[PDB]
Amino acid sequence: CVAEEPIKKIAIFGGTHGNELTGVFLVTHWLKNGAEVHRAGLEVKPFITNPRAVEKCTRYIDCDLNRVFDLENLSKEMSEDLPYEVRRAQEINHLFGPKNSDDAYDVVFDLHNTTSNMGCTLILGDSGNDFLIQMFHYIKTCMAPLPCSVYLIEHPSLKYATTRSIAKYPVGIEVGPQPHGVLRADILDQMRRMLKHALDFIQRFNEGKEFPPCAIDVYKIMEKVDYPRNESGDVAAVIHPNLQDQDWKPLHPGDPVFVSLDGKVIPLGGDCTVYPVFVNEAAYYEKKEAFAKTTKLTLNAKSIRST
Amino acid sequence: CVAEEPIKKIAIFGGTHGNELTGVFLVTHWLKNGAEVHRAGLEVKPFITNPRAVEKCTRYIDCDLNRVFDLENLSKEMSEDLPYEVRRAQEINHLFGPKNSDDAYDVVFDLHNTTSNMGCTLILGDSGNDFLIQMFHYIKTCMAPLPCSVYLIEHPSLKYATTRSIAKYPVGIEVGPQPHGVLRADILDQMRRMLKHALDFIQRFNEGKEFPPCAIDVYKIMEKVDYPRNESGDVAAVIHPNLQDQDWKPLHPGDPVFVSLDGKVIPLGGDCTVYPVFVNEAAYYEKKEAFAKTTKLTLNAKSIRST
Ligand SMILES: [Zn+2]
Ligand SMILES: [Zn+2]
Repeated sequence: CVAEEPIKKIAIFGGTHGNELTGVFLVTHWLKNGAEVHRAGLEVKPFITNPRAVEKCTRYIDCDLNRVFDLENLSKEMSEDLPYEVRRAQEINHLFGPKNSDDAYDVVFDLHNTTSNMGCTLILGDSGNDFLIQMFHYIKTCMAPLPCSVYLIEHPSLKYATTRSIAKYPVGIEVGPQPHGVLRADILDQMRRMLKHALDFIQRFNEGKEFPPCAIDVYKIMEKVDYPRNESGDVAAVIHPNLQDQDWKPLHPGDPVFVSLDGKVIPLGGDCTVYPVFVNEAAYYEKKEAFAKTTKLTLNAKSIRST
Repeated sequence: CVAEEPIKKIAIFGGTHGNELTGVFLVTHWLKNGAEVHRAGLEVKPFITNPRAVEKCTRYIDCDLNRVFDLENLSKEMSEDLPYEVRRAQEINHLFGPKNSDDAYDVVFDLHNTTSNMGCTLILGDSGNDFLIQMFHYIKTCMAPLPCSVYLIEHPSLKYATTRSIAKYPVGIEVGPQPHGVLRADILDQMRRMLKHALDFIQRFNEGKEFPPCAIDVYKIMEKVDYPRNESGDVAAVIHPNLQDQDWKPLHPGDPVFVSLDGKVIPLGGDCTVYPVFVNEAAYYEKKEAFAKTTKLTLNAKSIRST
């Protein structure tokens, strides 16, 4: 049985990538009128993390703002050649951190959007975080039967740099599919419902509605699969129709994954059935990720309550 | 019967806006693999219009390339603060026109994607052009039962400064819905089919194939409808879920148009029926067009044959 102190400070970040509109829209709204994210006891703080990128409806200025929160860049000396995102990340790590410190904000919900058919999705940066497993189980249960998938991205060899990683309790709230630079009312309503059930969880966990022991089904990142590309640099094939929009559904070695304009079909291969996520995401053409391979498993969580 | 000169010089323009991926890809494939678009007798030339914007996977560097082909811009002298696209437009013309001259390319197709869900769309610039009306009827027949609607432009403004306006016969090919910065396999297959048939029509037409009179449905643009925008110029409401993804689907004076985050409704009302196009396009919020209203009508073409 775990026992944690009451959560006090909550920051909801929108606009880390200025062209993923949903997060922008809500933070704009809430800042204006904060009744929707008001909860007694909490100091839920909505905040925009890239006005410049949002103001021009673009993803980033110099570099991805979600890749520079590694202490390495946070403790970098200030200059003029300094990337904008860095000049902004250092300010963020100062206002809502410092990263890994008793002063660090308690919870940061960083809102994102994807062009892939992923549906309601939650991101966990630690399979050993019982508080977050309980929050996620609570969200899935409350939103049922509307799915709210959990993407587990943990292995410390690739988990250590994000805007929300300064949070004593970080949470990624992905929401797609949605073309970047577009606002779909349906996606806005879903992102809001996810946040509605999460912020409620925090006030309840406080009120003493101690939670029973339980686990959740999650998708654990295995590895990213790039696009086969010509000796040149540009891709030489396109996501197979049968795979298109099929995030989360098991893939088998012989199932078609890519197809060239000539019509050749490239199957999955390998010897194991995997689950595809972030299939055909626009922002990832440059990161070299046609989709990410993950493994499906269970994560138990000890019963929890507030001190 | 309407006589006609045997079409010869045809161009295929992909990449006017740098992030509309289908064209960027098909024209790149057709420049090396030309057979698909090869029609014995034609000099069919595929061409990438904005390579610098394509290299950055961005709509445009300085200003919209598809809006600077008006006479003033084509003969404009260069100046330090003049948008790059104006200079690129003179080059495109120096190679495929001169616009408005006997030396103008005969048929130039300009490929475009839309984040809107309007299916296959052919853009017609001359409501009295029997040659194009015939080509469009031919394509529609070859694509049936897939929908293939026609967007007709009457106002000179929104058509005389277009990239396709340099040729003798301009043709706009539009395929959605597809988030920019993404390549879907089904969309690639679609646009390429509409084209295969557009080229077959041209070769046959030249080979003397006499085409009898015909008629097609068309949707003529009436006026743009911008998103409601609070004083500060920000978006006050978004496309209603009942209007979202429902392009070409006739609206009525009651069907809700926008929806704010507080749940407000702003139906069309007005004074008649309309056919909402470019409902929630990504490269339009700037233009202040949440969607554009059109009127429905049929165009009849007389019989035609090459001379
Ligand atoms: Zn993102
Ligand atoms: Zn366009």
